[PDB]
Amino acid sequence: SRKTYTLTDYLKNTYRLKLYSLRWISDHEYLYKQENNILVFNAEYGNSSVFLENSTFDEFGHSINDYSISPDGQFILLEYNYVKQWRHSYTASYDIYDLNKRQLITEERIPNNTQWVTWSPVGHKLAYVWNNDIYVKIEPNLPSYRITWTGKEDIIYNGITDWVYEEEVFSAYSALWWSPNGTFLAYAQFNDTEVPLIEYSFYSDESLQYPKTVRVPYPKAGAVNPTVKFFVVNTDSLSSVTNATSIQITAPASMLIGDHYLCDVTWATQERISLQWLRRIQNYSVMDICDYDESSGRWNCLVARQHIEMSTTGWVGRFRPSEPHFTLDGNSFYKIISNEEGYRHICYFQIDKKDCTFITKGTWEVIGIEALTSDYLYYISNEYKGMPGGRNLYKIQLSDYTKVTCLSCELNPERCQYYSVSFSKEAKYYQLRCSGPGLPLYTLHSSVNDKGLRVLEDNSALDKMLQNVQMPSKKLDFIILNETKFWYQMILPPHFDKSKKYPLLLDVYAGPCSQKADTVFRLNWATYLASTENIIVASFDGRGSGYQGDKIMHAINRRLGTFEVEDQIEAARQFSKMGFVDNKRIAIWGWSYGGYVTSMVLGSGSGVFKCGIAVAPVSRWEYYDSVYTERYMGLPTPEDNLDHYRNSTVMSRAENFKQVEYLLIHGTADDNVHFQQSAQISKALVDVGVDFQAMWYTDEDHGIASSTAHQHIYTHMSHFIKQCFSLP
Amino acid sequence: SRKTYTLTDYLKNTYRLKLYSLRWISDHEYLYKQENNILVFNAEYGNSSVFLENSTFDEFGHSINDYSISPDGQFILLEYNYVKQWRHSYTASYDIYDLNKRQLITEERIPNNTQWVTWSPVGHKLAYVWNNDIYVKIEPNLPSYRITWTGKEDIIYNGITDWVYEEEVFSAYSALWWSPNGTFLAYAQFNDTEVPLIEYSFYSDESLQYPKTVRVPYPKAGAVNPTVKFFVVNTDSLSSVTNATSIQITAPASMLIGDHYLCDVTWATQERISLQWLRRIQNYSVMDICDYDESSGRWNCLVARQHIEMSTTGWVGRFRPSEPHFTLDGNSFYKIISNEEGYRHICYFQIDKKDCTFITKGTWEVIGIEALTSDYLYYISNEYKGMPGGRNLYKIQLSDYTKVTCLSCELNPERCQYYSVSFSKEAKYYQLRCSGPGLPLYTLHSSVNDKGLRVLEDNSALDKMLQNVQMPSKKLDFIILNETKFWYQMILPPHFDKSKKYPLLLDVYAGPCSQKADTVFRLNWATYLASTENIIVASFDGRGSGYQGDKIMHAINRRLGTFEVEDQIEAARQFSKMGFVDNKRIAIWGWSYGGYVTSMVLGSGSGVFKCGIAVAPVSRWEYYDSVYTERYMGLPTPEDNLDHYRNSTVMSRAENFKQVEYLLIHGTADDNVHFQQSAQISKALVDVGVDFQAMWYTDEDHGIASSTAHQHIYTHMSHFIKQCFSLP
Ligand SMILES: COCCN1Cc2nc(C)c(CN)c(-c3ccc(Cl)cc3Cl)c2C1=O
Ligand SMILES: COCCN1Cc2nc(C)c(CN)c(-c3ccc(Cl)cc3Cl)c2C1=O
Repeated sequence: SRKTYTLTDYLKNTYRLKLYSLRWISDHEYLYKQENNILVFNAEYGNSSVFLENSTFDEFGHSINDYSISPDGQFILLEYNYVKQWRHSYTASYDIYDLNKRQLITEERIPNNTQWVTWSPVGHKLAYVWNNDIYVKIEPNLPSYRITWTGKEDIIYNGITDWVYEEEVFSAYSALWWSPNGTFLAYAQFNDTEVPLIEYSFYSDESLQYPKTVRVPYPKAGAVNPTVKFFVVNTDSLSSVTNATSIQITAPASMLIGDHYLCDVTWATQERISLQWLRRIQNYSVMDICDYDESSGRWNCLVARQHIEMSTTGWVGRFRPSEPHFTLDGNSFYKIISNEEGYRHICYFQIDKKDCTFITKGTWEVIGIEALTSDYLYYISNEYKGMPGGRNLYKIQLSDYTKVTCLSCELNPERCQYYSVSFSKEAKYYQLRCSGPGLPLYTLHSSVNDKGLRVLEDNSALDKMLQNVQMPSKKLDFIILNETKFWYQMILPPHFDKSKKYPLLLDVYAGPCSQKADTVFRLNWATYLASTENIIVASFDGRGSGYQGDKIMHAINRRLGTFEVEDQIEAARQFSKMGFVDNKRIAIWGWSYGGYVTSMVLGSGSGVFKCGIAVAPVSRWEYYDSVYTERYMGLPTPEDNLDHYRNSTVMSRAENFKQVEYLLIHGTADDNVHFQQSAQISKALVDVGVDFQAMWYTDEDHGIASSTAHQHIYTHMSHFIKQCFSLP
Repeated sequence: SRKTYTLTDYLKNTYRLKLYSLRWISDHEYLYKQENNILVFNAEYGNSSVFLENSTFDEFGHSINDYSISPDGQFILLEYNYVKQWRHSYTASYDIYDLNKRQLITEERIPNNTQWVTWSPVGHKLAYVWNNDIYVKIEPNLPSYRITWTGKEDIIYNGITDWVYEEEVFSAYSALWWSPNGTFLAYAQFNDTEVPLIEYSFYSDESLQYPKTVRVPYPKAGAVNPTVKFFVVNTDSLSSVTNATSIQITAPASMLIGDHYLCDVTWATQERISLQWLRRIQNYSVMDICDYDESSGRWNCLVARQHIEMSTTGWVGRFRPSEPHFTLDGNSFYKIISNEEGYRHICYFQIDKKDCTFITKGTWEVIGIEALTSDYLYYISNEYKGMPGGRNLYKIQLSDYTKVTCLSCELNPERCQYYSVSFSKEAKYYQLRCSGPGLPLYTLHSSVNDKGLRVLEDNSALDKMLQNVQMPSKKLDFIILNETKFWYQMILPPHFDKSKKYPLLLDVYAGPCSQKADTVFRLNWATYLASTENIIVASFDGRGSGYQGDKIMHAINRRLGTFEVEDQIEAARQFSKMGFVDNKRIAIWGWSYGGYVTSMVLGSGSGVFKCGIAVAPVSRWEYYDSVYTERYMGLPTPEDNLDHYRNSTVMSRAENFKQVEYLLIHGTADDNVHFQQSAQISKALVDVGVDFQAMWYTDEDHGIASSTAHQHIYTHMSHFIKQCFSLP
């Protein structure tokens, strides 16, 4: 094949993976943008036409970042002046374009710097947040109605999340929820008045004379958390004269006695809202069912339909309590619950009755419930061949739980072992999406008899280009430590020769419920390390890893920095035994939790690792955020888990770093894992006299993703790995 | 056999230089602390007594950091609880100890957190600043009188300087000047109300959950400067029931027209103060003579008495207008002024006259005026053997200027060529302190017939130890650039063989009026590099350097980062042409201003340097302080010197760094050359894809002086240089 997958190829995207992102707009049609045209496809027949021509806005003026078409296809939202904030948040400008008239709405426009915009599920109503306040427009061209007047920057958030709720709880900036009708608008309100601020310098452009201090309400472990409230407003009865009436739904009494979180909102019907609350000690959760009382106009949460979730061995759910999927009538629902043996399976709950009925069981887990029809429930699981790192679509016959059909397994067993799915409205069709081990495959199907309709993108263009390259192969297997199987993967150098000895690089994450050993196809830094530098890149899923039951996932409860660290070390020992690993050249690196684990490993004095790299690592759990840290570590108080908070830092292992070559990297504007974390690691090493290599990235955040920084850090790390392994 | 001067020897001060720090207390006795015993000596005869036994205070309760004994031996101040701030300022607690009796005053104590304390010149009056306000104690135990009420943190400073005055104007925290008598107490007041704040994070101990933000009033070049006022209070008429009355002395008309600084305060007599003022454009300065009017109880400055200093070529003075030395009756004075040829010499000024008369002349410069008597004026200059890097003590006959006799030139011509002096009150005696080229030698002398009285410290103990180690030699010579002599020095390896070829490390500073080629003895990092790693460390003083005349010092005017940069490169070219240097291994490094020059040189594309280190470098003049930066660069405006501010940044030279190996180092708590400077450098390098090495030092300031930090950075730079020179 002559050539290899080079560093430049990775940094420059020489070999591009193609995708097929569609947007379902009904039971049978989806939108797709080919070039800069928006085409509408008919799923059954496959015909399409151009919905919006790439030239419709050539004279718009600004560069359009994104668009959003109303549910009734009458109007389209135009998103420009995009300015990113955190992982999900950002601000932008919006213009609405009438599809029937083919003209831009110019009256009662949406304000610049809008924080969030969303159409109603039906019709064409809009709800947006500006200045931390919620506004509503019944019609695109009509004046908006103000819903809240309490908005205040960095203090009161109406309709949007504060920093911690965005990152750790809702995984979104949005905090608004239209009802199926488009009648009610539910929204949460966060108050960060007593939440401490994390401050750090932002240097900006060279022209700025004085560095700017960024301040963000951020609750570190054990600090004051933000408080939350929930409201519901009737959108049909809005008046231009009187102020909107927001009905508040209060949290259960079992929640009010202390700090808690609103962790899930789900409309069950036009008049029933489901709410899940979580105590600050995340081992107790409550699901509330609230019904609208047409006569009084209020919402009542009967303590009859209250469903409780507790956990003795750990925390609730994988990262948070699971989402409930209601059947049409709203009287019952399904949700993933850890079963009697610690394995997560689908549960059937009937509103006003006790317990639930498990409809799936076994030594494997359900990853997620994807669709729910009158006859079947569709879900993704890692059941096939007992490979926790594989994923397939299955459907259960609701009138007979024993009848489970696998919908993806046999489609192409050698190329596709990791699917994800996207169903149309009412699930009449579904786009299957395979991520590996072979090249990504996108296909369309009809639900009726699960007939494959057509291929959407098979990545033939990439396949041909790679045939020209000496690509590395992937090995997915397991080792038995005690009586348990622990999975691992190895990116192996082309023309792999087990008689030879290769240097090994342990690529680490290892956080709670993580999975680094899977069947996914990836073109990344490790591909370059194996293809051009002949390095073996390995990952190992030890205790604490997810999707293999609680026995494995909860072994790390209240003890972060122990078993996951010991297991990475034991894995490298194991790999050494295999005659194809030069034990004098074993490195290790990781980003974020992987950075923390990597440092913890390097500082263990195990003698197994020559060098390692840690990027933006956590160094002391009291520095990281409350929702994430408290979930696994409890509170940093004497009565609780303060001792392990104190015995699990990277700083106390400083002396042992004199036995390795360490490279510590971190962005100065990191709002997630504060530069402080590395500032303290470096200081501990200086005080003990250990030499080490460092690199800061000015104004880069946790991702260090800007194109220049991205290219730079990977070039820097590559040089570091080559010199350590003596690879000119 | 003999060992080499190792890195560890440097880091651990294995070979300590001995000192002899005395404090003249009268015309014939001086205090000297030996083994924590404070002793009094008689200069003429050498006999001594024990003034304070190291045993006293053995039970004080706090570790005494320092002490200060009243002018008339009646009381002694105990400084404890010392906490450092900037270069000169600090905060400490104080206790007074009554010598006559044997007790500490237990009441009316100096408050904790005092910012400054000072005995009057005679007797035992005290003036101290607390919470930015001035206080006065007539008697150590009597209650203190408050002199000001306008003190406010970071805004109004009475009695103490603000950040930029401490650093760039007075080289002290104190802004208090007692009268020779002890009658008046003059003081300056600073208002920093509109001065912008520089902000940076202080991580502190590992136990601080949230990083602290440090905020300091710091005027960057062109920003708003603090304003200043001058006051004089009669300390002999303080009332317990009446707020003291401060008479203000207004600055000259020519200063009030715009921004200006108070740069010098000097009492001439019991009733005559001398104040020097300087315009923000440091091209013009005014000296005011203010006489007290006992009949009006007010101070007046006759305009006709003002003395003006203008500079056409550069700025006024070396760093600031020179200090005036008043004759006893206060009607005349001497001061160093740049002469018509460009060389600084002594000028005699009679107060109700206009110009002045030069007392010395020649192609050399007077460094400082040390003592003045009715018959003689003693000064330090670099005239001996025409070596700008030498310093000797001379005395001129006031009744005949042609009779100038050198007082140190021949004491030990082989060992001592760099002297500094310290005269007793009335110049009866003087201690000579030689700094090199041989080991430091401390001698005492009598002024009468300039007779050497006795050796005080000759460092014989240190001489013994060095006999057992291969010490490097130092060469101080010169080269010829365009018809001019420019001095340089080389720290040559032991057993230097001019036939072999050694790698050379250029040690640069090169700031305006700097001098790196001198005759002083030093045991530093360079001693280790030449002795152990056999590397020649060279230093070169080019255009812009001092003590050689204005034609050389002012060449750099309004053009920093131009000629001084070019000349470091040219010095290397020439050195590279000496048969004893390997032109493949030429490195360069510098701290602070030397960091800026090192970066500008490494980015010039000269191809002369293989690598370089820049510690806490400035990278853009608009980022440093106003007083210092505007002194050489003018203001950063379109009408002035904006273009060259923009044309002299390290950032604009990024691309060229791909030709060399760069190591950028900076402390995060640097309040002098902000981390920002170095942060903008790295961002530029990344933005253009250049690889380099970096290292930040948590909570270290400009000196990166903490024991551990100091050891770590020199260890880190030694590895970097050895690897670059292919040294084992
Ligand atoms: C495959 O590797 C995972 C990469 N990601 C994605 C992600 N998402 C979230 C919301 C979190 C929670 N802060 C983490 C996260 C988990 C732990 C720490 Cl200390 C820091 C972070 Cl940012 C990670 C993370 O790393
Ligand atoms: C042998 O080397 C000299 C070391 N020193 C001593 C010193 N003192 C002062 C008052 C200044 C002016 N801030 C500088 C100074 C001069 C220029 C810059 Cl950019 C920064 C500084 Cl702090 C230096 C300096 O470096």
